Amino acid sequence: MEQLEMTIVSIQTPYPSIVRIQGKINTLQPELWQAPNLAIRLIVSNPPEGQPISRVYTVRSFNPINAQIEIDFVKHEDLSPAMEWLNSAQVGTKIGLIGPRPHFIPNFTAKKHVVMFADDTAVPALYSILKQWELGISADIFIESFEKDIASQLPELEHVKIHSFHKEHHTKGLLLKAAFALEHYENITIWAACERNEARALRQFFLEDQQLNKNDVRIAGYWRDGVSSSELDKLRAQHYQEHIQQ
Ligand SMILES: Cc1cc2nc3c(=O)[nH]c(=O)nc-3n(C[C@H](O)[C@H](O)[C@H](O)COP(=O)(O)OP(=O)(O)OC[C@H]3O[C@@H](n4cnc5c(N)ncnc54)[C@H](O)[C@@H]3O)c2cc1C
Repeated sequence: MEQLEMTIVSIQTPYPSIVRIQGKINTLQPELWQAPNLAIRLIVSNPPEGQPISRVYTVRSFNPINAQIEIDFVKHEDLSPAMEWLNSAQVGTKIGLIGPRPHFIPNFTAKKHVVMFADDTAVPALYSILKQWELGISADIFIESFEKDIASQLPELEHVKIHSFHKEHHTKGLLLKAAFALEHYENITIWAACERNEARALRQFFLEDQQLNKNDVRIAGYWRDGVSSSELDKLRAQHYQEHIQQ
């Protein structure tokens, strides 16, 4: 991996709750940046007084003929670092970054049906995966979003059906309700990314309840309600140190 610098070249509001930024990056190995579902760590704050603060966002795409990546930010009413950074972020804003990180991709091997679950934070990862989709594999995709028509941005591919549910603010387990209700349960493979607690629920269902092999349930928690990314990191470090001990 590398530590680059990104400079914002474009800013869009594709949906009312999403800010789409494009930036050139000074990569010296663009071969790394072409894989699907790459994520970066943006140094959202770097005061000279104090340790730096980073946050993880998905590379929606990487254009190699101009070294431009794009990132979708889910707006959320929180005085968080990434939110404070996005409020004052103009074209030409330079921001530090570390990456890329390859992240989960569906298991196309053996030709099993793919079933995908996502909330607003994993819609960019979904777009990345769909733009390099293994033609011939079928899928059911369930999206949990605040935007009524979040699927419109994703491509139309033969045999990928994309289902979107609509959340209303300040209130449920929708993605799980979809997992409990699939047409069949045999010869399928799972990919998911959402809030930490809903993702754990999905993992528990496809493993401890439907006996799916562990490499056929690729599930991640992109964020956790009431816990900051920084706190998630300190937790992940302590689990790792405790995992290697046994
Ligand atoms: C691999 C990976 C890829 C990711 N890609 C994206 C992406 O492409 N786009 C994107 O918008 N996010 C993405 N995320 C999630 C993002 O990193 C977190 O949402 C992050 O916590 C937000 O930064 P912050 O400074 O707002 O939040 P923090 O300071 O971490 O959060 C503090 C508070 O905000 C809450 N919070 C954080 N995010 C949300 C949210 N989306 N909705 C509601 N409440 C929230 C937390 O629960 C916490 O209570 C990704 C995460 C991972 C692991």
